[PDB]
Amino acid sequence: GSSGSSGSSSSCTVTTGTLGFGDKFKRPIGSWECSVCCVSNNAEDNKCVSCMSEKPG
Ligand SMILES: [Zn+2]
Repeated sequence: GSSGSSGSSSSCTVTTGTLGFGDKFKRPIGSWECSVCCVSNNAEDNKCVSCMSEKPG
């Protein structure tokens, strides 16, 4: 137990140490899985449809 804040607030993120891709994400070869919304997109489509974000790469 540690004190020093307003109201007990449990966190999930690792303090004093941030990581990336904590888990795996099933994505197709051709198409590309968005990151902001993580919605299916069209390889040819240089943008998203759910968030309309520019395709990475
Ligand atoms: Zn998107």
